[PDB]
Amino acid sequence: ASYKVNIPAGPLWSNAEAQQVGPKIAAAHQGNFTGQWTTVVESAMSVVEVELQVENTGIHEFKTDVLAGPLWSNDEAQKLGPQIAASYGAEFTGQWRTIVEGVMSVIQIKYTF
Amino acid sequence: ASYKVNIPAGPLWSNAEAQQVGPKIAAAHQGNFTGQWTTVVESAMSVVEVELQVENTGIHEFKTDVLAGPLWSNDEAQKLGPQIAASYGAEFTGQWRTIVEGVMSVIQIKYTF
Ligand SMILES: CC(=O)N[C@@H]1[C@@H](O)[C@H](O[C@@H]2O[C@H](CO)[C@@H](O[C@@H]3O[C@H](CO[C@H]4O[C@H](CO)[C@@H](O)[C@H](O)[C@@H]4O)[C@@H](O)[C@H](O[C@H]4O[C@H](CO)[C@@H](O)[C@H](O)[C@@H]4O)[C@@H]3O)[C@H](O)[C@H]2NC(C)=O)[C@@H](CO)O[C@H]1O
Ligand SMILES: CC(=O)N[C@@H]1[C@@H](O)[C@H](O[C@@H]2O[C@H](CO)[C@@H](O[C@@H]3O[C@H](CO[C@H]4O[C@H](CO)[C@@H](O)[C@H](O)[C@@H]4O)[C@@H](O)[C@H](O[C@H]4O[C@H](CO)[C@@H](O)[C@H](O)[C@@H]4O)[C@@H]3O)[C@H](O)[C@H]2NC(C)=O)[C@@H](CO)O[C@H]1O
Ligand SMILES: CC(=O)N[C@@H]1[C@@H](O)[C@H](O[C@@H]2O[C@H](CO)[C@@H](O[C@@H]3O[C@H](CO[C@H]4O[C@H](CO)[C@@H](O)[C@H](O)[C@@H]4O)[C@@H](O)[C@H](O[C@H]4O[C@H](CO)[C@@H](O)[C@H](O)[C@@H]4O)[C@@H]3O)[C@H](O)[C@H]2NC(C)=O)[C@@H](CO)O[C@H]1O
Ligand SMILES: CC(=O)N[C@@H]1[C@@H](O)[C@H](O[C@@H]2O[C@H](CO)[C@@H](O[C@@H]3O[C@H](CO[C@H]4O[C@H](CO)[C@@H](O)[C@H](O)[C@@H]4O)[C@@H](O)[C@H](O[C@H]4O[C@H](CO)[C@@H](O)[C@H](O)[C@@H]4O)[C@@H]3O)[C@H](O)[C@H]2NC(C)=O)[C@@H](CO)O[C@H]1O
Repeated sequence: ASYKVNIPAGPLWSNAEAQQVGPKIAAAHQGNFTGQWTTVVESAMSVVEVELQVENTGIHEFKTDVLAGPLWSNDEAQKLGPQIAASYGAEFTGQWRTIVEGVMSVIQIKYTF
Repeated sequence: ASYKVNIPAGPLWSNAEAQQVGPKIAAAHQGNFTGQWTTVVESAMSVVEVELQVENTGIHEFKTDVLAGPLWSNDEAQKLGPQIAASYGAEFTGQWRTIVEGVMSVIQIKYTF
């Protein structure tokens, strides 16, 4: 199954640029550029519509840490981790850590491609 | 300046749950949940509207690697890196590498929060 969402691309100055960059942004997020896009902040930010898969499959995997906002306990981290990982189109491994006390934590995610 | 995009949150089964989960997804992406959300794939995926900043500012930073899709050369990576990093709400550091020949590459991004 698939769905669509707009993904930031930084400022895009013309449709010609957007049509060429959109596919690259989509590939980075394991999706497909739909061709639709728009500038959301004049001369500062544009977004591209990307079709994503509900479930990413494949024989390869890559693990890394991404921002998860502040997580105050392992209990909270184990509960929210799966959903935060899903927001990155990945899975939560269960590993995580606060990188700045009282400010920010990160969760380890696993990409499948 | 701020702009909005819908961010995946995995399946959300009720507004009651979405109102509790949306803020957490938003925080992980350095944004604010607006309260608006919707299921895009019945019983499988929902998205939450998040207000993002054109430029993420703050006194802290965090570097990490994320998927960039396959990058075929340093010339291409240096050209697309900034835009791919922007799609993650971060900056490109210039460092990158292919993790699976002919299939996937990753770029190092720098979050500021
Ligand atoms: C950062 C910055 O300020 N840059 C601006 C540039 O944005 C601007 O160039 C124009 O940018 C607009 C978007 O902001 C372009 O209009 C959008 O075009 C895309 C693509 O549409 C084409 O391709 C599709 C797929 O092939 C076709 O289906 C479609 O028919 C077209 O052939 C559309 O997806 C957008 O539509 C969405 O957004 C608009 C709102 O913007 C909604 O109304 C729609 O319902 C839909 O949701 C836009 O139509 C425009 O083409 C760009 N112009 C040129 C000449 O490239 C640039 C020049 O003004 O200025 C920079 O500063
Ligand atoms: C925003 C803020 O300030 N919040 C803090 C809270 O962070 C803090 O709660 C503790 O937070 C730390 C992380 O900073 C927790 O420790 C980490 O736990 C995870 C999860 O480990 C469990 O689950 C895994 C999966 O099931 C199991 O494999 C594992 O055995 C555990 O059961 C680990 O992934 C981390 O370990 C990794 O990272 C560290 C650091 O790089 C490495 O050294 C390790 O080798 C490993 O790679 C940590 O162990 C800790 O559990 C939290 N404590 C509690 C009680 O919940 C809170 C309290 O201090 O204060 C808030 O303010
Ligand atoms: C995985 C799965 O299948 N899950 C489904 C659940 O989705 C479903 O529960 C309903 O889900 C729908 C969305 O899919 C909910 O409707 C949306 O509600 C949000 C929130 O709206 C409230 O909160 C806002 C902020 O406080 C207020 O402004 C607003 O007035 C409400 O109080 C809205 O943001 C959505 O609106 C957007 O999307 C719709 C399309 O869905 C557009 O038409 C709108 O224009 C807008 O863009 C929706 O209105 C609904 O509330 C959920 N129902 C309940 C009872 O929780 C559940 C039951 O049907 O079944 C699960 O399986
Ligand atoms: C999908 C696919 O198969 N594509 C491959 C291409 O990858 C391949 O092109 C080469 O790709 C490698 C990466 O896999 C390139 O090497 C990396 O380059 C970046 C950038 O380095 C430059 O820029 C930095 C910033 O300006 C400078 O600091 C640096 O000095 C350079 O000027 C580096 O960040 C990488 O370094 C990391 O990885 C290596 C290897 O793991 C570590 O040793 C380092 O410590 C660090 O962690 C790499 O050095 C390489 O430049 C690409 N080659 C060319 C000619 O573009 C292509 C050709 O082989 O084939 C495709 O199929």
